[PDB]
Amino acid sequence: EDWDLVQTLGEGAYGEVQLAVNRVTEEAVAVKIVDMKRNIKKEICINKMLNHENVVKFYGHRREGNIQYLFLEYCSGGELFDRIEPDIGMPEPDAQRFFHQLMAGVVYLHGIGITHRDIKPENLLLDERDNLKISDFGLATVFRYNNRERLLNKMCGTLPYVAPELLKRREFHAEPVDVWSCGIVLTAMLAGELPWDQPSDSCQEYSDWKEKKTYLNPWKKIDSAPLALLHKILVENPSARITIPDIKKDRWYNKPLKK
Ligand SMILES: Nc1ncnc2n[nH]cc12
Repeated sequence: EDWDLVQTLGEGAYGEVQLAVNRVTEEAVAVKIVDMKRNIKKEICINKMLNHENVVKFYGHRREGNIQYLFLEYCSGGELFDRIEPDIGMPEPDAQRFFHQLMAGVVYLHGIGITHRDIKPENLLLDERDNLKISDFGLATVFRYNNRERLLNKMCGTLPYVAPELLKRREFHAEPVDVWSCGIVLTAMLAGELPWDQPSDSCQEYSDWKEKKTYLNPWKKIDSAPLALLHKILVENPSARITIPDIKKDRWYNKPLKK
């Protein structure tokens, strides 16, 4: 019934997220704190559509004044971001497990017609068993409803992760952006650096990639199998881009790596 607020979790633009601990049951939860006067509805009513074990569980919302209280899953292992050591990344079996559950979640969401629009290691939280959870549907929206897709036109996300067509086109399909950002997480995961600042013609590193100069700083660190899969994801024409069911068929993905 009453929730002690133990320590901060992430001081976001919205306000802050805090660890919260139940005085009787000792169960720990996280309370994102939206002071509307210093959008938050859609994020709430999206949260009521969600129920999966690779997505932050949503509990309820105390409506005190304008200080909206978002009662969400505690992820005690924090951010996939803090398990990528710079310029090296992590062990290739650890990458695969995390990319498996990224795919479990994106499939699950895409299944119900919602797109996250901001997949990046900062938005993948890990529980006590390092089990990955997709977090913060603040920029997430409906793109399929009554089994009719709606095209996106609003630009958003985080540049280095964002898909090329979110910058050259006026309308674009929600799922291939999501296919593109998860591959930038694959690449972070395996190299420990991001390939380019933004997927642009004006950007040297993305020009190289499209020219297939794969003897250059992040790709050289990536094994031929996962790099074969990244050549399929980070395709510039989102119509030829590998779709999630094809990702599920790929050689690397189905390779036995971890006990
Ligand atoms: N930043 C955060 N740290 C831990 N658990 C969380 N859940 N939702 C956001 C979180």
